Amino acid sequence: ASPFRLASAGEISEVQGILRTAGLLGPEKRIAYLGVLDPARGAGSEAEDRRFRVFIHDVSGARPQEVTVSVTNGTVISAVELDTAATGELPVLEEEFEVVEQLLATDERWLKALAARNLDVSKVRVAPLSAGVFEYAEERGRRILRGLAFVQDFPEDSAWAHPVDGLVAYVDVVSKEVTRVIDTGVFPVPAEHGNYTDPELTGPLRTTQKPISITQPEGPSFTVTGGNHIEWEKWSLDVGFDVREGVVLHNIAFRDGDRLRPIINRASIAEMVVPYGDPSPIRSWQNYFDTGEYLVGQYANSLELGCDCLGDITYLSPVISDAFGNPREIRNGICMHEEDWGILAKHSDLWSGINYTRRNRRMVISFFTTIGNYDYGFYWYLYLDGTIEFEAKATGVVFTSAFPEGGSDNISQLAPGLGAPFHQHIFSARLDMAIDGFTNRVEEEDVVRQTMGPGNERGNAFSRKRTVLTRESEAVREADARTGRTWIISNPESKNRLNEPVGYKLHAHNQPTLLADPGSSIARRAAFATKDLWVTRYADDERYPTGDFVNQHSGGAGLPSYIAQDRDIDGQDIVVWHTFGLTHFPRVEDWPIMPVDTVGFKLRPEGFFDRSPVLDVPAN
Amino acid sequence: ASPFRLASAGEISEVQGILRTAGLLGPEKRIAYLGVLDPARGAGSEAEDRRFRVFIHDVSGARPQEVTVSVTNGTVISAVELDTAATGELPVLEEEFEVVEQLLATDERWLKALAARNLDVSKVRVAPLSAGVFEYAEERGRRILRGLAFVQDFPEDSAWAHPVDGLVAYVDVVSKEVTRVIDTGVFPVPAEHGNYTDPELTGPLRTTQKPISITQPEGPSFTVTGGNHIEWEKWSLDVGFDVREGVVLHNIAFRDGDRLRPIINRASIAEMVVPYGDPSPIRSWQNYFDTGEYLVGQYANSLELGCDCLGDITYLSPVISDAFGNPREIRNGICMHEEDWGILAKHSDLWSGINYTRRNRRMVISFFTTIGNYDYGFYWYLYLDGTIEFEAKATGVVFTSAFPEGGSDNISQLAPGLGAPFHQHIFSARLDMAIDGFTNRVEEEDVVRQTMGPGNERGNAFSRKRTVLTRESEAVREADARTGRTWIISNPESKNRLNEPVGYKLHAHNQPTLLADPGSSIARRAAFATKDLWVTRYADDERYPTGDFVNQHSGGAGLPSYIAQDRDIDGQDIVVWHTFGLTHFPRVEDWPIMPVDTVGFKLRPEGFFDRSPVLDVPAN
Ligand SMILES: O=CCc1ccccc1
Ligand SMILES: O=CCc1ccccc1
Ligand SMILES: [Cu+2]
Ligand SMILES: [Cu+2]
Ligand code: NA
Ligand code: NA
Ligand code: NA
Ligand code: NA
Repeated sequence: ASPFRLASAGEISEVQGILRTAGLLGPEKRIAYLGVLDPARGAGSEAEDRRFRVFIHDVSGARPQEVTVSVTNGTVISAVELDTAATGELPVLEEEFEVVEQLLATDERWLKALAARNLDVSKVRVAPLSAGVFEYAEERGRRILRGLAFVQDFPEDSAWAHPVDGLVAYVDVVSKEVTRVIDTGVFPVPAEHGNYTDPELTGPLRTTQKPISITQPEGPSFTVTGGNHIEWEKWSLDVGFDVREGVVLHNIAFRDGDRLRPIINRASIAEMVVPYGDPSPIRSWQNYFDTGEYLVGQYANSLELGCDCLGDITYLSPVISDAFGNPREIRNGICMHEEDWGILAKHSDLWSGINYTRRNRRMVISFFTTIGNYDYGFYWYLYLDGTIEFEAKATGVVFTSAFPEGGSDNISQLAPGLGAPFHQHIFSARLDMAIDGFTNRVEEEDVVRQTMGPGNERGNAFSRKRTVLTRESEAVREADARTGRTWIISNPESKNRLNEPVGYKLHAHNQPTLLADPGSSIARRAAFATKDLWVTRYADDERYPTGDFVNQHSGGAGLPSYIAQDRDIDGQDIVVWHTFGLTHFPRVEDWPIMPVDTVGFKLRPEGFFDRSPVLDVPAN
Repeated sequence: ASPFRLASAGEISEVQGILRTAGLLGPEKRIAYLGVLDPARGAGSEAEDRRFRVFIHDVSGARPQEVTVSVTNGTVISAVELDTAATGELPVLEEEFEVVEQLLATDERWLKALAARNLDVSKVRVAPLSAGVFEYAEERGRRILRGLAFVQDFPEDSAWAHPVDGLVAYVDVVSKEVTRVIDTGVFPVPAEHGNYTDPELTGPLRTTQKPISITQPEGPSFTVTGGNHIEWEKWSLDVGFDVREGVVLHNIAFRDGDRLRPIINRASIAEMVVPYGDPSPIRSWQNYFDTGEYLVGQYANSLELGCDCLGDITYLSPVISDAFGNPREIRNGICMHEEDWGILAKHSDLWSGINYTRRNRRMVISFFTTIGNYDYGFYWYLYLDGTIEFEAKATGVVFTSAFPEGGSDNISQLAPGLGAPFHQHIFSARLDMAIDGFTNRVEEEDVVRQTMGPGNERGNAFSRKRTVLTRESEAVREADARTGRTWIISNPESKNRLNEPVGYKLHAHNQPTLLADPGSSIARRAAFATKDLWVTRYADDERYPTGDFVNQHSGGAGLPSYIAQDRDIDGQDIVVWHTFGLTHFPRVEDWPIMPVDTVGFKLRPEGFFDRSPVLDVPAN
């Protein structure tokens, strides 16, 4: 009955039938994106209308369309033809992954380049990489992918160990033409393999690890109702899944006494980008938006009990659409479980004689996605004490190149002749805030140092200052770790028992933001990534920091265009967009498969409660 | 047989007898510190000599002494009388905790102040606080404690809820004189209780938490030999315990093939300080060095199975000396266990078809200490992939004051009339480095942004730069989160298979350092805390960043004096001192007992291995 329930197979089948009957899903059509729309502001009418948004690609060259469908009423609500030179191309299709390699295999320029390197075309894999927007006028309005080649010595070989440097091709995947083949010179193909399951490389496996058994003999402490509604240790929320964003959290609230208090209306990772810092023309165009260009939700892994998720695991299996509108289940795509988290609070008092210890725990909601060489785990954590935390876990295989004789300022050496270009992994979290309701504001909090002198005669005092962000034009903020800068989201109309506004404090990791020159293509297309914090006024259609159609969009879409409206954000319905990321100079230890590295953020209550919210936790 | 073994009860008894027979431990003497000395550089002689360092206090006013004893030979090696006006007072004794309250209870000025507030002297607890060095000439060379008062309504009451503001006293604990009583005015004593086990405050305890069972049916994967030598998943180390520093890690090494490779010779938390930022004369002198002034090891908790440490736990019970030289066991003072740590590495490859997942784990070595209102957990973690991490967990009860009518810029309000002054918790980690041996150097690594132009025509390139620190005078460094600054400890004479020097990278949390004015007393006494990173040349007697005798030392001891020697540190036996800390503006949620907050640092291999060191981890 909940409007936030997961999409069902029956809903997707109905969408398929509605589109087909309306003449919008002929043989030349492909669904590039399909997702349920959230209820509009003011769902207190019980008049449920399950609407779906669809992007429809046409493989024959016709204009793509954006379509909204009501499954509740069985109708097409709107259908708009898209001018992609203007508003951007549609996301990459899974079925285009193979097309780049296949088109290149019959191109005489490509075959000539492989012949000079004595490479068998049957052994050459081509990565299907998004194109961006650069100097090539013929690409405007065309659906382009760029290809970089890797050799597989045999079908089970890791091709990433054998990059073919000095060679790149550009392909129009609709007209099926190779537009350019660029060969800047022959590099030796690195010869060592990177097969991390080969006994010759691993050596004998360890026999020293003894098992760790994690069980819950009375079952878990959380309940799941309505398919995706979670209740756990005073938390309440709905777990959504979208093919673009992946796991989405709705209606995060905390039961404080007899009151259900909202905190976050919607939380998601709304974009991520991996810009490369190698100036070689073979790779200097390389920036992929895994979320906006490739759709991370459609590549979610099926997670194995005991290997991927350990303990008493509750799975969700979300349903998505394939390219033809058929429902497809991602079996065991989302893991949910609680974890012990050490000491929560402890004190032994010298005067009262009372010894007190309590243990902490967290609820974990996670999925894992794989897009080419990279694999990411997305983890949301809820803690007993009101803390909310996000963590991204990056692993997989680093993207490789040749390592030039004589070295490089922009590439790390991993093995003889094998390089890994410098790059970043930058995420955008979109937090549609609802601290005790929708009237919220953001304050920037800095530590204040004080000079020794009158009123501070011993020079020990220090303080803090809070600056309210009142309009969108002043709500683009940078980190300052040295001044301990944080941001507080508060509700000026909801006070705690001390008559102070209730709030939550955002703690960033203060990692570097986008390093590219501000005049670069990527700085214009990923403008969100140049600043740590943005605050906008809520609007239905302002969903992604990069805009709706990221692929081959010329720039400036999304957050820079939204904030130009300069709307009032002082005690209003607001959205916080937090940029955070890893800067990766690859190390030898990252090869041939990378141990996990992590980045994230957290939010902690700041006078939201009238005292510690975990006084009623029992003594185990 | 190992020279790094824990002190035994028999060793401490022998020290007691040696001191007694030498005439150094009469009835007026108290042992303020006793600890084993590490072997000198060049222990490859097998000529073991277990030596102990002792600080001896005299309650009758005689000069204290520093004494070194050889238990192996049964002799006093050296005994030096200390001039405490020059070199500092000895650490606070546990038996002095009671003396401040007892002396004040018979002082007419103190009783007059309590009478005006209608407080029963029998209900008034006095915190025994270290004095520092300020404007009071009569304190030089005298052993002073300062007292702040708190009311206990009944024996099991939390006195921290009832601070008596506006009142402070100074006491000479040797002459047993109250030197000053300062009363700046009457503040209401906050009336609400803070009893976190009272059902009226907790409400009904939760019944919703279901058990989490963590067991190891085949036992743990680590072995303990010789009492304190650990071997775990290619790691090797010795777990030490010192009454001042607490848990100390010796001889951290990693078994890489058939080679045992050193990484860290000695790791410890060598000082910690809590400076307060309230300019009221009642508290503006308040800065306690829990390690250097109070000795955190002697207040280690006995840790309970299932509550403090959960899983298959191996305990160590270190032995320390009491004030009379009797051995005292801290039963179950150190917990050791391994923990599952999620995904280690994962990839599903689109071209090879191979799906690969491995799980991570960490070895945990921890203890918990309690000094007055504060409780801290110290955690050392070793990971499968070569990462070493330290984490401090801060909990307990915040130090309180009145909350002034009309507010404060330096105090948070926690309850009606109840304040908590702003403060920091700042730690110093001393890392006696031994990356593949003792010839090490430190490089500072910054991200380098590049301008769009020739050789970077698309404005995407970025790089890194490394600066070698060659002499101690240039080895005092600050964090720079915006440039991604890290520090690499490498061995220039030990190369990996790519002919690059092996190394480890230190990742800081980049939290603010000491906020006090640089002309303040605390800035001079805690100079280490003003900078994020110091590198010194190893020397036997350079043990603590604050010097040997921190209590009432006038300033400049420790690191500022060491680095003035300007020694060569480029490929030498070096020590890294890392400052890290929390800046605490207390929140309502911290009251009446604070949920854990954390801070720390980690070190990750940086070309130390020839490839990922966890290829031989099996598939669970
Ligand atoms: O992560 C998206 C870029 C990509 C896609 C497919 C193969 C390699 C790299
Ligand atoms: O943490 C050392 C300062 C202290 C000691 C005893 C009681 C309260 C505070
Ligand atoms: Cu990376
Ligand atoms: Cu604190
Ligand atoms: Na355009
Ligand atoms: Na909002
Ligand atoms: Na002095
Ligand atoms: Na060293």
